[PDB]
Amino acid sequence: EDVRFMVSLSEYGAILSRFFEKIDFHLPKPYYDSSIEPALAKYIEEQPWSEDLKTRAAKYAKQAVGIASWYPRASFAVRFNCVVITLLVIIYDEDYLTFGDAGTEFSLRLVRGLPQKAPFLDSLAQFLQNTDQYLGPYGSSMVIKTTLEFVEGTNVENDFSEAVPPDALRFPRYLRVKTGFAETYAHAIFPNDTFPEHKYRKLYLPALSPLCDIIDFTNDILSFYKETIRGTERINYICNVANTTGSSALRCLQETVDAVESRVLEIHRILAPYPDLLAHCNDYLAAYIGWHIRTTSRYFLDEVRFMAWVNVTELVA
Amino acid sequence: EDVRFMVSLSEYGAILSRFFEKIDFHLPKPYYDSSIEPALAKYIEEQPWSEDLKTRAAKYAKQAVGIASWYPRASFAVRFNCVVITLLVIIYDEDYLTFGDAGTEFSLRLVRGLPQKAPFLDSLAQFLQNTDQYLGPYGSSMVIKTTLEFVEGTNVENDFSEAVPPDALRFPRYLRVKTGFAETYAHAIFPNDTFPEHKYRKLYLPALSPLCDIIDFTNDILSFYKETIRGTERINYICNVANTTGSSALRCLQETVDAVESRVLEIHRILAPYPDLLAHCNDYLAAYIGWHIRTTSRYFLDEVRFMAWVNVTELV
Amino acid sequence: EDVRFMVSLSEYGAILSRFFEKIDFHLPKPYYDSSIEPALAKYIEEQPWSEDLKTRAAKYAKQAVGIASWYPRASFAVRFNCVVITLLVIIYDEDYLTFGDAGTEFSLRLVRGLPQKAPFLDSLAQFLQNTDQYLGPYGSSMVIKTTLEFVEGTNVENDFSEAVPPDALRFPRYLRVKTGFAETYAHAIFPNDTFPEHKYRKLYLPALSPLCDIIDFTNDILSFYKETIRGTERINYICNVANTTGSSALRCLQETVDAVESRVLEIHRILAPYPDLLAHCNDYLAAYIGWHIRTTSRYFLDEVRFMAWVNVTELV
Amino acid sequence: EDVRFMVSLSEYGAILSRFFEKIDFHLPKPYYDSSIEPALAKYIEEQPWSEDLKTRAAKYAKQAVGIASWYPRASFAVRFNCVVITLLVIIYDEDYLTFGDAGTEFSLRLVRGLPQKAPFLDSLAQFLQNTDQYLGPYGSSMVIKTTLEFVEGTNVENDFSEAVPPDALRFPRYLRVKTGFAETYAHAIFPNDTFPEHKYRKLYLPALSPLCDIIDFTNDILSFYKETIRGTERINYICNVANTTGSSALRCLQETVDAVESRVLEIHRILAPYPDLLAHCNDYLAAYIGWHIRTTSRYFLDEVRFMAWVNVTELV
Ligand SMILES: [Mg+2]
Ligand SMILES: [Mg+2]
Ligand SMILES: [Mg+2]
Ligand SMILES: [Mg+2]
Ligand SMILES: [Mg+2]
Ligand SMILES: [Mg+2]
Ligand SMILES: [Mg+2]
Ligand SMILES: [Mg+2]
Ligand SMILES: [Mg+2]
Ligand SMILES: [Mg+2]
Ligand SMILES: [Mg+2]
Ligand SMILES: [Mg+2]
Repeated sequence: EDVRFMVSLSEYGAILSRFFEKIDFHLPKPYYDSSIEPALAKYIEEQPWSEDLKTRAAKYAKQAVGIASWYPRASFAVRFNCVVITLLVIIYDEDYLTFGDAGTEFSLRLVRGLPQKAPFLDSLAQFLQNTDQYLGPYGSSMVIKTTLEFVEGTNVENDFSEAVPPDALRFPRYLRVKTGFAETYAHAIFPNDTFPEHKYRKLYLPALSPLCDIIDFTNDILSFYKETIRGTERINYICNVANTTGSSALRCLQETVDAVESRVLEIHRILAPYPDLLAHCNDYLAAYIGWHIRTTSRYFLDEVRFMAWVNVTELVA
Repeated sequence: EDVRFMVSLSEYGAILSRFFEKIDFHLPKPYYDSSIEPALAKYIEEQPWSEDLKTRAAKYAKQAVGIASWYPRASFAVRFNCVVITLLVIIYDEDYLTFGDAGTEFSLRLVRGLPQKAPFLDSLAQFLQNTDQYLGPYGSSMVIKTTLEFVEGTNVENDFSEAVPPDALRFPRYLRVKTGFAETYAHAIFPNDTFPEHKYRKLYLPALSPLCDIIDFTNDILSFYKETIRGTERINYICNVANTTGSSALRCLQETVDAVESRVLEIHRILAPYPDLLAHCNDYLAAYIGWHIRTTSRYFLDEVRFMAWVNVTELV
Repeated sequence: EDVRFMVSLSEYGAILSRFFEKIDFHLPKPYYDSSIEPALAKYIEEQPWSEDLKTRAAKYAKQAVGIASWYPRASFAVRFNCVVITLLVIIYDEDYLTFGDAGTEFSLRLVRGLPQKAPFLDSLAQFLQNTDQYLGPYGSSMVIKTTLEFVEGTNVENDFSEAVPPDALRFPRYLRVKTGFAETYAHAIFPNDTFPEHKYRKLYLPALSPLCDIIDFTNDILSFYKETIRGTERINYICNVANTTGSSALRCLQETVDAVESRVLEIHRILAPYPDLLAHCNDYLAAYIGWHIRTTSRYFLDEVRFMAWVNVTELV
Repeated sequence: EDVRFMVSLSEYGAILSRFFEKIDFHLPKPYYDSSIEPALAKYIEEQPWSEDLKTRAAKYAKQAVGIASWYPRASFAVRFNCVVITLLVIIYDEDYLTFGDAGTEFSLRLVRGLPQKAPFLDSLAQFLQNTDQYLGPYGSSMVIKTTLEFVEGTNVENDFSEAVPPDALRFPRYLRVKTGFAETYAHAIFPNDTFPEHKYRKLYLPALSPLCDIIDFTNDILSFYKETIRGTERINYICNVANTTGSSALRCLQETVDAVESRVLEIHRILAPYPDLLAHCNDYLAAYIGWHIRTTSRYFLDEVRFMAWVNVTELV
């Protein structure tokens, strides 16, 4: 424990409270697709995984099925593929160690057309090979490269413990880009069936970078509780920025909240003349925040109890 | 044309002079390896390409051979593979139009273990498969992802021609990350044989983002002449930053000079306690600037007059 | 009451016997899927419906789950989607009254993208939006149009009491087309996964009209006991044909039986060269008859005494 | 060409002669409202369509303006809305290929609230969402479902060419129901402002079935020349009935003529006690036949010049 890291429940809750109204977050209404859960169950059934891998897989799939809420106006292919790749990613940012060295040569075996060192890796590679079901060419390439980046980032995510982060460096953002896997979902925000890349890609591409900034910086705002205060992840993006800039993690959370603010501002600017484009990501962002809050089984935001400052729905002298 | 986009030869030379003196650029002594050029000629013969693709390949190989200079202290594997991927990437950034719809389905075809839509893409993918010859797993993966990004970025480079950059956006850096291909050479800076990822990856990785910034931004400083003043590229990083921030192109050029300045400062900061790594990338950056100056064929820096540093040993 | 309309249990049982012997109806074996019932239970659980509609939905779900047997060769998506739309349609054909007037402005709110005046209609519209899970584009269009027809027909089903159906007209078939909802189940016999429209639309489309005639007429035949003999529905297709053609109800029943006979024959003719398509609707029709019989909850066929046939009877 | 399909001009003229005298058709007096054509021109100006989609729109609107004659005693809302939907329907029935695959996902996008794949499709969706200007709830639902049927029918219509209407089947009527789009005009025969559904629907709904029969079959009779004799369409309803029953198209024309005869007689029967409705649909039928004759730019019914006997005129 070091004082330049820890943030109290009251302070973290206050940062969340300001962050929500800074972007005017209203919790979106519940979303229930009856097809997603049995479809993903059938998917897990079809895979040639070992036991304790499917047993854990169902446990993680209960979380994964909520990703379909992120794309309410998208076709079934978009939502189900997003849920499937969400399940595959959750199996990694949780259980990447149960495969050992298998992930280190995923990039080599993927380009060489060879079966992977682990079965789950072959499942992931086959999803990368079928990305064209719901995406365009550029989107498929980005999903492949973002999966490569995510696998290698999670492999080397923990290598910088003992405050390896030297000091003056831009490296926390580089590491967070590698570990984020944000671009995969950023491209599914504008699916190729609703918005074909042919016309709409030049419209939504200038907004993609702030979209991925928003995506990455929110598993760093909303999961900062689950991994740093409640856990021990001292290598997450907030802790890296703190270890390199000297600032406390509390200050870094305020910085990141204001960052998501500014990114949202410029997102509204870019997609303003294209109301349906903007509406798609406006649905996506609220569903993202919602799924982060509701999934207490992974992010534990319910345990954050602090003081209130009752507004009494009034302000009288 | 528009006067807002034009930077005179005087101005561009002044920017090059102050850029070189800000980072203390001594023009390095020339690098010669007798093995690189015949090896690359052998490679082009070995490639089952069409004619006029083997011929322009020789024309580009003249430019591509010199990149072994960027990695002096590295094995023949590092320098030769760098030269090979350079010939491939030069061919693409010049003549990606010649392949039609071949490049757009490269990515998926690569992950499915399929033959490519064009033979040149097959050669590129085969380079991606033998990056382990001189790199570790992390480096190989980064090369693969940066190659995918470069192919798609060059394909979608000129889509934004019709003053598409809306206005308030981080997009220019996002596009330059794709078109820049920087991470490949950045990983080649610290080879797996000399500094294996087993002990040195945690040492050099926190310096890759500034190194990629330096690499991306220098072909935007030194190649700004070949593509914007002499040429017509209005969709490069400088033009996009100017098109989105409203600033003049000259302003953004001096901004990027200061950017590479600060990145070099933090590179020296990061790699101070490991002198061998710092020397490796210092060699790389000096040779990179040198290669841009020498290659008047591609960058035309003989037509602009500018200053470097000298220490009363030009007589050597 | 009226003597022209009453059909004795002897008469109705005899008509059922001859109807099943005309089309060679073996009583099908039971179909069990463990997944369908709790899945529909969870579906009802997550609905934003009220109580006394969730409880009524639970009561109807026992009847609704049987529709999965109509598609025994189909994937789970087809079967369960059919079960859910069946649950909604069963809710409506009985308790359409309990939603006031929300059905009258259902179509406008659906096309306008407005949330419905009732939440049950919201669930129904969401099913209309996710028809793509198991159907092509033509099938989805047909399901939407058929749902609109069914809702408006059920809302105007009983507007023609007091023997409104005037004298001489083709109206009964038109109204039974509206209230039949048959096209939704017809397009589910050949789903998009097993027989994509891509190749099979031109093969099974000329067979939908007789299939929908069978579906429409067999509720009228096998529920005529539950709605007219044991009940009071005097505006169903049989009673309308009676009130308009002057023939007795007992006449119209066997007219309809001969009609389904002639439809089944031409269904066999059209689908002869495609044994896969043929077997699918063979299974559908057998299970449809079986569900009508076994659902004594709503059709009460256990009270009449009629005859199928079998030869190897013991089985299991 | 095949002998089973071609009708000689004398034969077709005789068929049309007997058809006209069977239904007692006196060509109605010319109709004109100065408001309509400039209003539709303003509407086409309002549309966000491309050029040559607006250049063709002016050409088709000249055909489409005459539809206001079909509803003389109706308000301007009914007449102008029918004219607008007629213009959209003509545009799609002629140039559905020009929109690519936009129509195939018209229904889903319509119920998901998403914008259409073509601007014209969004214009059509707006008409569907505002059908309540001149109709009741049932009429709006019928128009929406009939438009979905029309779009998918026009898509899949020619998919049954090359003689694949198998052999034994009810399919030609099933396809002509979808391609006909007849219900949209049939409901406008009894508009909601003059005859609200609040009272009159139980009076006129039994007459809708033969009215749609009349619309489909009358167009099939009067357009048979322009599409099968003069043109090339071998997938219209007449050719389909011929290809399934084995009859000649010459035969099927007379079959359909007598069918229209019967439907007209039963229409006169249904609306006998309600003369207000009977006069309205009489107006519609006269105007519909007349408009088929007048619009020689589309149906070319002036070109049927054929020998005929000469009678004598009495009352001397
Ligand atoms: Mg983690
Ligand atoms: Mg991670
Ligand atoms: Mg995290
Ligand atoms: Mg270039
Ligand atoms: Mg480039
Ligand atoms: Mg350049
Ligand atoms: Mg009923
Ligand atoms: Mg009903
Ligand atoms: Mg019934
Ligand atoms: Mg047509
Ligand atoms: Mg036509
Ligand atoms: Mg016609």
